Amino acid sequence: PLLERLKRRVVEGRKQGLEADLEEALKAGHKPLDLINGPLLAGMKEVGDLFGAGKMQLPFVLQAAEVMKRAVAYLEPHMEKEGKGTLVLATVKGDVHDIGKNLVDIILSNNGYRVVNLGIKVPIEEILKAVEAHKPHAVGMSGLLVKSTLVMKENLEYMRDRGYTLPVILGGA
Amino acid sequence: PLLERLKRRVVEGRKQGLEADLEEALKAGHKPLDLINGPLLAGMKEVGDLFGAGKMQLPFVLQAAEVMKRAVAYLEPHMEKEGKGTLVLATVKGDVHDIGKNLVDIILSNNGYRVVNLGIKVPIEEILKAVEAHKPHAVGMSGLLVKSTLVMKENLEYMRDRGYTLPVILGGAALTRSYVEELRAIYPNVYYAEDAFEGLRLMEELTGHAPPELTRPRARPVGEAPAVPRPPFFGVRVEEGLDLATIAHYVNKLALYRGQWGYSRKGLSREAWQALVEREAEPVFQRLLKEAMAEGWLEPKVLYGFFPVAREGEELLVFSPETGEVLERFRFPRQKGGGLSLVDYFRPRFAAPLGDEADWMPKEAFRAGARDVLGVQLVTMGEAPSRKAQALFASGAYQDYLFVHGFSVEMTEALAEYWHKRMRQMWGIAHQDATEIQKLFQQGYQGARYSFGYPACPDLADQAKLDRLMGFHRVGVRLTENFQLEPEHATSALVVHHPEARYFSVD
Amino acid sequence: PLLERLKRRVVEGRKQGLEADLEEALKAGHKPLDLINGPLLAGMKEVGDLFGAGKMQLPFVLQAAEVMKRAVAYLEPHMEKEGKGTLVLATVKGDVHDIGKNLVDIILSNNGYRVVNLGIKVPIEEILKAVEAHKPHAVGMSGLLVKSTLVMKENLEYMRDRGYTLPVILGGAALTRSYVEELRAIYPNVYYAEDAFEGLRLMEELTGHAPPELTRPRARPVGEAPAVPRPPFFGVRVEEGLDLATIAHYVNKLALYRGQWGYSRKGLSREAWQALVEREAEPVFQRLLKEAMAEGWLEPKVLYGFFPVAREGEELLVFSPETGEVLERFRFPRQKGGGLSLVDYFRPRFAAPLGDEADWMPKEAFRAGARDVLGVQLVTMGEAPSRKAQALFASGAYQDYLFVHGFSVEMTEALAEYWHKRMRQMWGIAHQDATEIQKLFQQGYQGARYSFGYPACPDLADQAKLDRLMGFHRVGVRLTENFQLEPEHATSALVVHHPEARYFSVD
Amino acid sequence: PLLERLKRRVVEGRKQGLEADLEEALKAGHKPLDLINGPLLAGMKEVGDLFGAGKMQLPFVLQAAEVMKRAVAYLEPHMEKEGKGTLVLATVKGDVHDIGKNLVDIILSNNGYRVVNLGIKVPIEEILKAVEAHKPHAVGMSGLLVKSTLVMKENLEYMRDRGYTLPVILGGAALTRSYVEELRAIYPNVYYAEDAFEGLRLMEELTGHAPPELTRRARPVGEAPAVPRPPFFGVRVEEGLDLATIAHYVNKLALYRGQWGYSRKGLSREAWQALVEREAEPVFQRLLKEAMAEGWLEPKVLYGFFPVAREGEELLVFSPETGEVLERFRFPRQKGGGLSLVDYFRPRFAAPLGDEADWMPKEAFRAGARDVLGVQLVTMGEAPSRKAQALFASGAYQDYLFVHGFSVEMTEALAEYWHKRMRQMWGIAHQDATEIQKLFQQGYQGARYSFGYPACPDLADQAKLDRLMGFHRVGVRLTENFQLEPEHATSALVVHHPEARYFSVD
Ligand code: B12
Ligand code: B12
Ligand code: B12
Repeated sequence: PLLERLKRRVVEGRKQGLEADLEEALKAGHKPLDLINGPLLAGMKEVGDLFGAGKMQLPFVLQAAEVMKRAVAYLEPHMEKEGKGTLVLATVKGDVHDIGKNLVDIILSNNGYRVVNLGIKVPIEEILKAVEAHKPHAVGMSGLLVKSTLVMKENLEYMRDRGYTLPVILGGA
Repeated sequence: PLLERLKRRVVEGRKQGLEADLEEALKAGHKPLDLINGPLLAGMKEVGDLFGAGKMQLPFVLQAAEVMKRAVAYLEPHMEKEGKGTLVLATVKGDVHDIGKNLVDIILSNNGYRVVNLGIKVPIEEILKAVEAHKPHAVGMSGLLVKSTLVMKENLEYMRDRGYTLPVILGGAALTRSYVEELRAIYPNVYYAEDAFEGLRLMEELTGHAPPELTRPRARPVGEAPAVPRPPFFGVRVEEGLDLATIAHYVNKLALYRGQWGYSRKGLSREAWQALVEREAEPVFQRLLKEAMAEGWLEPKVLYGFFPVAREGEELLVFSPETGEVLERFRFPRQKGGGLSLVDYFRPRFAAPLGDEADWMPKEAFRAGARDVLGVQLVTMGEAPSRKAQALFASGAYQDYLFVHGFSVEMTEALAEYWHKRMRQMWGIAHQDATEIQKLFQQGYQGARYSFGYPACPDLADQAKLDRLMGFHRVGVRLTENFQLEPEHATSALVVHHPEARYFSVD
Repeated sequence: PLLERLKRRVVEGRKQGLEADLEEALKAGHKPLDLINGPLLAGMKEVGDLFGAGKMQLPFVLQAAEVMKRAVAYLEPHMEKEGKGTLVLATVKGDVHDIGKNLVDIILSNNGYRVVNLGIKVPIEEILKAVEAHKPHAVGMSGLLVKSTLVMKENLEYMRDRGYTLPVILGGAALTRSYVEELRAIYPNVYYAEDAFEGLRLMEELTGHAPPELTRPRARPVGEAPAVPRPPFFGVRVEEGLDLATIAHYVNKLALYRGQWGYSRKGLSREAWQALVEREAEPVFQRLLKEAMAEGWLEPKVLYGFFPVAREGEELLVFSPETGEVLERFRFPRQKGGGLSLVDYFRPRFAAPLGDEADWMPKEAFRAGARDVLGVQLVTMGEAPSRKAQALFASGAYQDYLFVHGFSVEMTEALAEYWHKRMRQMWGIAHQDATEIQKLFQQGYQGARYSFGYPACPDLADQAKLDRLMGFHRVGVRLTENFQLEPEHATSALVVHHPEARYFSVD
Repeated sequence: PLLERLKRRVVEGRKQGLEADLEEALKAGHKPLDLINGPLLAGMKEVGDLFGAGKMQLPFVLQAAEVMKRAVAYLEPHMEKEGKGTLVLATVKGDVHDIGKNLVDIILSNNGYRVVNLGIKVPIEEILKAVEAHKPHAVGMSGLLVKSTLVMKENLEYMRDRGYTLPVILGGAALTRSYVEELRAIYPNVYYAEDAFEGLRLMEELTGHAPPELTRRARPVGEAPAVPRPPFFGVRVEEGLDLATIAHYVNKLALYRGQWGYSRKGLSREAWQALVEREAEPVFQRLLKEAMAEGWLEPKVLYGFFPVAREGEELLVFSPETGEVLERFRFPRQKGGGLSLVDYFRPRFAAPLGDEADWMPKEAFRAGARDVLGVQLVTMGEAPSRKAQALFASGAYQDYLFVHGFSVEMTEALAEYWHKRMRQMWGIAHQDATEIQKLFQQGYQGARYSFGYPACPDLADQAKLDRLMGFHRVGVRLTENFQLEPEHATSALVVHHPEARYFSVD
């Protein structure tokens, strides 16, 4: 069917002829939010399984995310929308390095979570203002250097002192 | 490397960025004929393997040939010319049909053989003058109709009488394998070719690039009809000024996509076929209608009418509406052991009238004994599509050459079908027509149309009798000496009202 | 393990190190019969599956059988035996041809059936004595020519008259499937075998090791010739002392590699075939030439000549050069509905001479009315290659048996071809010969040679008329009761000068 | 084709009909070097992949190398010749052990590298003379014992002091990965090799044919029942030993799995039993028939008993004749005052348990000796070492493997057999095992402690044992790293105490 074909276009990373197949499938009788959480997300889920096992390489994972991002862009006019949960994601104060943080943003966003990317050199005052506004499931913090981890610690001390109990996912080189 | 990329460009059919990649390969130190007989020809051989196995469809084969033809055109200034061998290729005397011949030309030329295309209506005098000049490995001859095969025979008799022993590759719609084997009597070195790729294999074997393989009643008895239906008039009138959009609704989309364009339906689902039609087949059909309407390269005409007729034994007489005298007589063939004939759908001469037909049957004809009414139509799409197609083939758009041909042909058939509907309405026998367009192709209507040449009425020289009645000049149609219609995109038919009339084979 | 290694040795055909691996397996505690009916026969059955599917070629099948035969020879002193079933196998009375029969023997024996090979020229008296002694599951009979099938019929009539009901597997070159089905009239339990592997499957079903399946308008008229060419002499002379190197240039390498040795070409490229020839086919051909020259197991002889002839109606008369009296007449068959015959290539009796042939035609013959010249050749390679092959088969070199047979056969054909060239030169009709050796096999020369038995002149009893003219003893050749040439590697031909003469089929 | 057939002959290990197939390929057109660098080396690399994945066992790997070695020998007359690179390979100064080094030689040589095998007891002066001559890609050094690793360190100190920087691949039984990483201090370009195939991968990376990867706790011991009395005091020879009787004590798993590399695990018990019957057992049966008839095992034993005592942490050994203390052994104790070997010995001047004063040597007992220690040295002579070097030289690499491991496990079997015999003599064989299989589980009274093992690990105490026993008397010699020469020889201290079993200080 066309359901298996939309899953295929994610896993292979085939953009050219996608907008034709999306326009066709609504007519087959599935809604915009339907196809997103169905074959496409399994295709993405499948690409996650493949990369986990070392059978797909990282340039094709991001080629899959390009297809998913382009699918959601085509289906956004039809929708008047509310993902699986939110991550407020920032690089720490005194750090300019944004490849790891932005890689998280790509994977989470194209797996149906909401990512509020706050950029670089973000102090904890700004991060917790975002947590109040959005009310996410977790906070993310990216560093580079070991002095960036020391800022992350001061930020956890700040967060407990204010009385946040929300999960803090830390990552960094 | 870039060697594998030039092979890839042929097999995928990618023209955009070709002339960059050719220019890069020459500076990298590769000679013109090096690339030509190297990766490019390897690409065109792979496409032949794929088409042989049914993994590439014919529109992409001709898309590959476009790339190869465009490569050779770019490398011709650098080269100072001389292929693998030569075919002198012609359509026979009294024949105008050039799609098969030109399909051979495309495949052989882009597989590195030389093709000397001599055109249409080519006599054997002209063909053998070319054989003297070029000294080819083989001579090729394309027909259409069975009278074109009888010319091919006379040509082999001519060629043996002159003392040619060179291989003669024959191909054609009407030409069969069985018949070419019986022609080995006259000229032993004669080979049949079912398609262009059979023609390529023959040319491979004949030039030594292959191992020799190819080279070595109890039925329903006649019923009286309900009534003699009354025509709008008697005699024959012209009709131009027909909407191409109305005719396009009668196109047999499978006969066009599978039959003519070679888009394979077999091997995949009906949702998989439906998706191919939406993506590939339908938008090409939609583009060529917009074009043919705006550019004016289909010119639909119709010549049509009705006549007082009768059966007298095995002959169908045709009476003049004005004089009542017998104009033509058709002796149609009957099936084995009594069996069915077309004359069996017509009332006998001086038959006691079924209804009130003496009220309206032409006075003179009815006194002469005419008791039934026969419909006749010629349709045509003009010389224009033939011209448009020769333009594309000449410029080297071989894909579009294919598409535009088949479109024109199936649009011509669609007009015969549309006008049949219209011939029923006029006659007043369109009470029982199909609700869908799809069920008109299975004869979902009263009576039927019998074109001359088909088994029921197969003598093509009866088309001269039909022109004497109708006047084919009146829509720019001409008969050749092999009784083909000129232009090629035209089809005559006898329109029968009798409800029991359906198609049958004498052979 | 070593069990898988003994299976491997059969399928790959590795005899070097076999007797070590057999000795190791028995001391490991494996009995002789355990090995025979086990790891080995599994190997030989896999090779049968592979050959059935076209993944192993016939020179490696017989290389497998060499290993199996050598294994059983090593294990026979230890054993005191007893196969799966017995075939009594013979070549028929009045036939000397033993490659097919011996190929059956090799395949069946190395697949665990017992074969009682009775040799050549075996009458049914002798065959049925063997059936009484051994009490086999089936009788086998091999022929060559169509007169050998007529003996097989008389043998089935003999066998039913005696009251044998045992299955009779018939095979042969001339024997067809259609004919063996008509023989089920006489003897219902008769089966055709296209190859040895069909013979194995029959023997499987008949011994219960298999699911029963097998067991249940146009012509060209011939014109007068340009002139009557003059022969070097009239009558027949011998020629010995022919270079085998010169003859080897006329060998049809495909007919040898594909046709005889069973090296498959099809399904691979022409560069892939060319590489196989270089590695496998060509060095074997090169070895057997060096051998046949040094060891002297081809003895090329030729008996050849020319005669004053005429057509008188449908009979080709042959006049004596010395007396002028009619020696033989040949009534040759004509194609259906008065088509072509061989007599049509010969001038009529008392025909007014084309040129100045009365200057040189034998005085007596020409007064008697002879007006044309017929050439005749017999070639032979002697009893020697038949002897050499029987040696190899007996010693168990089944691969070399295959190679040496086909070599001898295709070298015999090459001599007929070489000598035809030489027969043209002598006659003075070699102006128009081929530039390549490859185009002599396409009849690239004036006239043609018609061997008796082929469709044009198929009566094999006319070979006795040819021996009365030529004297076949003069190159050690004899006719049997079924009109076969002894030795088997010999071929007669009628050599025609007329330029319009090419090959045709009455059937 | 014949190209795929020459590859097949390597991977299956089929030498019979090889020289026919080589002669056919070259007269067909192929060049010797072309065949060397192609189908043959492709074969040997596939066998390396298989062994890497655990699908081909070590006796067939060396059967593949036999074919490759025999191919190159046949094509050497045709060639007028330069491997992929060179390893200069030696066993260290004061070491005679050459099975590991020669196993490296076989694998590397038959994978198209050049190996300059310098033999045994090779000093660094000699090794670096070879490095100057040949200019190799790497230097290899094989040891056995931990004293051989200490020489390897001094060699790296020598090599850096001279200013060599080229890679040093170290391997050895006693050598560990952890130690070679600490040696990168002295000589940074030093790599450990667990097996020959690790040695091949290093040589691949170092010659550029691979991506840089590798290259970047008590119980109390109580008093004994009694002091058992020995047949005599002092040390005697025994040479009249049946090889058939010793063969009953061979640890067939240690031989088949441990030495020959026939893997058991991942198959059934009936599948292993069938492999033993077909492959392992008839080789064991062949080499016994050979070793008996050809005489290439010469079993000797030096054995005896001594008056001893504990004096604190020292085990004194008294003279049977003079009573004076000849040797003292300070054995190590487990962490935080756990077990020592001295704890199996009665204290000096201990009040006798039974009537040992009746028979203990008068002088020794007055000097205070109160317990009896047994001692044995076994050996199979220089003969098996010679037989193995013959096979390796001839190129029978499979038989080289088999004959080595046989000799080694037959040497251990003799230590075990003679232990049984040492119990009987002593009169402590009431409680022996009914099967031979349960003697490997220590199914007997007391235990034997070989020097070098954790309990008693100072190998320089083997010189104290030679001063007592006289190793020359069975043709055995100590080297400067305290190795027994010949290599197929093993000393043990034979303890009577029933509570004595094996323990680790580390
Ligand atoms: C569509 C079609 C038409 C079109 C004609 C368009 C055209 N001429 O291409 C239309 C609808 C207009 C039509 C009309 C008629 N038709 Co019409 N037509 C067909 C149809 C259904 C398919 C034609 C087609 O497109 N073939 C594909 C082309 C490309 O194939 P091809 O030309 O044979 O070429 C291939 C091979 O033969 C080979 N080849 C050809 N020549 C050569 C030469 C060489 C050297 C080599 C190597 C290879 C080679 O190469 C090609 C493949 O690569 C056929 C059925 C059939 N063919 O079996 C009937 C058929 C040809 N028509 C027939 C007839 C009866 C008629 C009419 C006489 C109707 C009437 N007026 O009474 C007319 C004739 C046309 C005319 N102009 O006079 C008959 C002929 C009967 C006979 N001879 O006795 C056929 C055979 C139908 C039948 N089943 O009996 N028709
Ligand atoms: C090469 C050949 C020759 C060789 C003969 C040597 C030989 N026989 O091996 C040569 C070049 C010398 C030659 C000469 C002639 N030829 Co010639 N020749 C051929 C050819 C091309 C191939 C024969 C061949 O060797 N096949 C391979 C062998 C192994 O096949 P086989 O014998 O049939 O056996 C197979 C099966 O039948 C089966 N089988 C056979 N017997 C049995 C029995 C049992 C129980 C079982 C289970 C299976 C079995 O096993 C084999 C496969 O595994 C054939 C064409 C053909 N066969 O279609 C003509 C053919 C046999 N030739 C023929 C003739 C005319 C001639 C001559 C008479 C020419 C002349 N003198 O005028 C002579 C005959 C020779 C003679 N001594 O009299 C004719 C016979 C026609 C007829 N009888 O009327 C044939 C059929 C050609 C034709 N198409 O008409 N020929
Ligand atoms: C067999 C053996 C014996 C033999 C030793 C002599 C021999 N092999 O001929 C016998 C049965 C005689 C015995 C006795 C002894 N042994 Co012991 N024995 C072993 C045993 C059980 C197995 C070793 C083996 O089979 N090696 C076979 C060869 C092929 O392996 P290898 O030398 O390791 O080589 C491999 C790799 O290291 C690599 N490699 C080696 N060198 C190099 C170099 C390079 C450049 C490369 C790339 C690779 C490389 O290649 C090989 C694989 O391909 C070990 C246990 C162990 N290893 O865990 C103890 C062991 C060697 N024994 C040891 C000792 C104590 C002794 C004795 C001193 C006992 C005594 N007398 O008191 C004697 C000494 C023998 C003598 N001649 O001096 C100790 C050493 C302790 C120490 N150094 O402090 C060990 C480690 C036992 C232990 N677990 O503690 N034993």
